Amino acid sequence: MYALTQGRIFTGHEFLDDHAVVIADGLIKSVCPVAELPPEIEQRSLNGAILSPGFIDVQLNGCGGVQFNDTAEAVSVETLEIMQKANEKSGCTNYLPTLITTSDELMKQGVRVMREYLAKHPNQALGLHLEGPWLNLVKKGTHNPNFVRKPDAALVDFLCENADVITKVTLAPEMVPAEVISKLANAGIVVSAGHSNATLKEAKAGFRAGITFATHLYNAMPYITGREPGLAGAILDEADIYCGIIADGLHVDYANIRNAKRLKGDKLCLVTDATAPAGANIEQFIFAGKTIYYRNGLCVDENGTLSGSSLTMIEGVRNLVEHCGIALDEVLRMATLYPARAIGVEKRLGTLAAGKVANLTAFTPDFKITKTIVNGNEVVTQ
Amino acid sequence: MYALTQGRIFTGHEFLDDHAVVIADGLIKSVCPVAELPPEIEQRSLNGAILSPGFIDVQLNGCGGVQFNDTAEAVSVETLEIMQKANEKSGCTNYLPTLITTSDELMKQGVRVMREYLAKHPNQALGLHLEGPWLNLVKKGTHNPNFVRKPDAALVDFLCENADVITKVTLAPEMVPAEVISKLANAGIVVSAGHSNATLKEAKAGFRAGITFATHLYNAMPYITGREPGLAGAILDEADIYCGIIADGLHVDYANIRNAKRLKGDKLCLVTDATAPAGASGSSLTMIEGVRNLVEHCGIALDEVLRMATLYPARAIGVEKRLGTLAAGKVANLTAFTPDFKITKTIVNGNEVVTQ
Ligand SMILES: [Zn+2]
Ligand SMILES: [Zn+2]
Repeated sequence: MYALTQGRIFTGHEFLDDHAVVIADGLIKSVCPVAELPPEIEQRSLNGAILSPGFIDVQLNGCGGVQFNDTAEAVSVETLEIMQKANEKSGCTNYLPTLITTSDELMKQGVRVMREYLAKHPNQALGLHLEGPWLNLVKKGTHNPNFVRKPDAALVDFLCENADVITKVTLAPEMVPAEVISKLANAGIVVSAGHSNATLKEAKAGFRAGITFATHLYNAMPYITGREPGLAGAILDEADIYCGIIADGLHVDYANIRNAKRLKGDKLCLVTDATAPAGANIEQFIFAGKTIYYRNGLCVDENGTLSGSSLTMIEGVRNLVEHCGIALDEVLRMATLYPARAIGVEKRLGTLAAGKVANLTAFTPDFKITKTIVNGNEVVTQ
Repeated sequence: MYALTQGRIFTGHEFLDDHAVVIADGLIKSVCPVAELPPEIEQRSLNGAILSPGFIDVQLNGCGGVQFNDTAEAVSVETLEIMQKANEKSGCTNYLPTLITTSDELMKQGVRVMREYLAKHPNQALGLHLEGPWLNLVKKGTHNPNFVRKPDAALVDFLCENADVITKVTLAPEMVPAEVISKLANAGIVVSAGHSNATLKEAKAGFRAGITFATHLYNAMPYITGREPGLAGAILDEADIYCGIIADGLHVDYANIRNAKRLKGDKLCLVTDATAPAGASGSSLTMIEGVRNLVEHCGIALDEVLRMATLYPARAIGVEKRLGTLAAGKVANLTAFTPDFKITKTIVNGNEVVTQ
């Protein structure tokens, strides 16, 4: 047992000064004023850094130089181990390894690997985020067009049967029967609308069937016209729909993010949707059979096509703060509480409270990580 | 003088249930509890209708079978008079006749005609709304590409010289020098961005040069995309920018209007952008219809909807000192309607011109 002290603490609901967070047995024992601590308890100074719950990234394809995609060799427990350690250096203690449209074979392999990972590393990579393959070719992005396909009943049932390791599935509502959505949803899986060219009507039909989330707002969605709001327009006007947004300033112009935050309120979650180069130092990487060069801090292919993100959660936090006029506290919620409630793990992860898992991170005013704690153990010290 | 009583009174800032409005000498003399009314003044019952400042439509090309466009015969004081009477029936007491991109000659005639109308009719058609010709062909909509053109010193100066009868000018910011925008604005003209394919950056440059309004949001503008906000995204993100929106459920999906109202706050104005058919594609919206649509389909409170049709447009074009609210000294232009949005009474300069 020990307690973090001497620094601003963000519980997820407010900032506390002259307070302490007592951690013991991998959980947060309590939050109290530094005054109510028995002098003999081990005290670890924050050195004036802001303490926050660990960041939760609900959409991440890869980082730390690797990717949980494409090959059978990549889709492995070690990739998840490498990805986890990379995120931690960025204050991200939890994430959803995201596997994009590929073969049923690789999909089934992902499930086994995730399950294998869960049996070794607790409260870290929470579960699978299957992005695809039931998408719309027109908004396929970088996905392999050969794997974009209609949903097979058997594959659908397979997913429901394995909902215990599948946190979320992104599909194009106008490309799937309502039943599939309702099926996956009733199985306990978060169904999100994305890589879709759905009209407003199709989007709303997608929500009524059970979709409760939207993947990277504005990206791989119809443009917004006066007469046809499209899926993005629809997500904006639907109060209860949660949605992620990539805040690197490249995928979404900051004005669009500010507009989205005003309309989404407490339903907008920060995501990185990052790839291999994030939290690493590589020149390029392969994906969907294409070479994505990491040229000038940008992931672009030979055509000049922006083909990926290298954002990290602290960076996203920093950008939302200084470029989008969102106060730090609300931004912190966008990286913890909100995504936690969006995937249903707020019972134990989105905030700093008694009984919650001891996953935290600390950073200085200039947004530099100084600490990352996982299951009570300090894994990052800078 | 007379007093309007027995009905809900919306001043522009609040509803009053047991009050009255006294009209005299074409002005609103006072708003007071019915029990404070001078016993001598004639009392006229609203019969339970809702009384409100007269609607102000800042973008109208035609109505009542006529149009203030195209021909030298149409751009006339008579057309303006016909449009006014037709507007009065749908609760609209003020409007900006809108002349779309055409020749310099027709523009000059429009200006002359507006001045002659003004010397004869006060507090009615307020001033000219010149939509074009400095537009972007990509977003010319129904505008004649042959007349869409760049601004030349001569035209610019003529408009500035006639700022007093020209209320607004719609232009594509990315198609004109910043100096042209500032020239118009400094002359007192409301410069509005419209029929533009402007990027967010070009839109912002326009605002800094003096643009303070945007014509029919979402229409004849770049479609919004994550990486390309365009003029529309910029307007939504710019708090000080006023803008009109067509609420017929056809030009703009109601969902976009809701997203728009939430981001624009008190800067969103209801407009019809109506044409000939309105009175008796294109728009045939009337202001009272737009009010009904906004309330029943956009989840906006009636009082806020009523402001979108009076106070806001009034402030957008700088006539709030005499119009837009039911308060002492303001011009007596009002309209009354039943809860189901049927006009029962319209008053202009204190005179009841509509009785139903
Ligand atoms: Zn995607
Ligand atoms: Zn127009």
